[PDB]
Amino acid sequence: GVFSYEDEATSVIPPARLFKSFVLDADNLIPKVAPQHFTSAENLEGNGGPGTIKKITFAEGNEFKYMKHKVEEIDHANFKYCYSIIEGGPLGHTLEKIPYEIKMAAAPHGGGSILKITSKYHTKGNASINEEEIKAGKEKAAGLFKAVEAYLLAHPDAYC
Repeated sequence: GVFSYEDEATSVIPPARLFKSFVLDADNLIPKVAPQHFTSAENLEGNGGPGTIKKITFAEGNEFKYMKHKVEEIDHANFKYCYSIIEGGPLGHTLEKIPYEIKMAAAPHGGGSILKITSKYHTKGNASINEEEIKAGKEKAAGLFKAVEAYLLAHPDAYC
């Protein structure tokens, strides 16, 4: 069982530069688009290319929250980046995984780019998702992706 949600940003930066930039700022997404919510991200197993698992720590509240991420695939020839949450208390109730898909995307002007952001939410075994995890899911995701957007769009120094 699967649900999905998405958003798309823009930049004066061309795709191949924004590519290589987002790759180096991927673990940096966590504090810069969800600052209060996560507490740390940590490299668990693998060398930082796709395949690599991260151990993730998230907010206090009688018991601090636990997850694991993994980088999943990266391509230049169609300019994509991918990760998923593999494990955690935030999945455990109904979800196998929440994958993410990112595109550095051709703009109608060839000198700039679009930066597309995607998330998808997949159930544990043959189960059904919570409508409460849909409603939380997309809307926490407007929280994430409008801070990806206003991070990108409100970046003042992009002429460099």
